[PDB]
Amino acid sequence: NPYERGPDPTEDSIEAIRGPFSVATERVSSFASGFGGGTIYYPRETDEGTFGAVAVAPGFTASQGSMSWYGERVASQGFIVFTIDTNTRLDQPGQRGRQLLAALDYLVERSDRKVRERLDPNRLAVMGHSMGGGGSLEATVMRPSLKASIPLTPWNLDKTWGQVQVPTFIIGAELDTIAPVRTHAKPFYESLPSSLPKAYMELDGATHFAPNIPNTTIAKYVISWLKRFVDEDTRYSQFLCPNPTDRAIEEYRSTCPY
Ligand SMILES: [Ca+2]
Ligand SMILES: [Cl-]
Repeated sequence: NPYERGPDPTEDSIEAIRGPFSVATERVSSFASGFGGGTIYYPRETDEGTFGAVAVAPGFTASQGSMSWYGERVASQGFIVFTIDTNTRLDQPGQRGRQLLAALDYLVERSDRKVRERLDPNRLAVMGHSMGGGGSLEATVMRPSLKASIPLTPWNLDKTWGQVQVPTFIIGAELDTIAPVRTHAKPFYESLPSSLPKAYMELDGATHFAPNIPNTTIAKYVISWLKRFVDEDTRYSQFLCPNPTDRAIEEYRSTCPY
């Protein structure tokens, strides 16, 4: 597998705050067409080859600051990470899905050459918090060629996602009162096809804002999910299959094995 990057993982390496790659950033102006700009995090070393990318959307009334900590933590594992702002803070999930796609198109078509020369434009993923998690879902129905989708405590009025054909990893917060897992996260998960590579992880005790705070349980499995499906890196299957059972996890569902 020529998409493999970094040394073989271990239980400890997927929990590391700082991965094997050193990280740099490129700021993207608010004036970009199709989304509210953002920050591109990328691996600095080029000697292992190019990397896939993930665009990351904030939630309703939130800004890219709520999603900042994913930038270095994930990019240092060998990914290009793009934490974006939305056109307005009040944009709905659908718009966020569109804007996630414009952010990835920007990476591919117009980003600085330091980014573009490190990029594999065919290996792309979406991730989002809350309404941005809804956006992550929306994005995959808009662009089925995406490699992965990670909706974080997602929020969406549309509860059926039977048409999704992108490997989807949904993360819920047990006590989430803004996007209750019973009417968002779990209906979304159980609606994805049983034949789709997919997963639900519910964080014990967590509230809606758990994804905005550095969380080793979130990070380790977000990284595994992106490695396994953006890189097709089966070295990371061990952490995804069978169901992880960390003390921090209230519940986990999956269609293992992939
Ligand atoms: Ca704009
Ligand atoms: Cl909450």
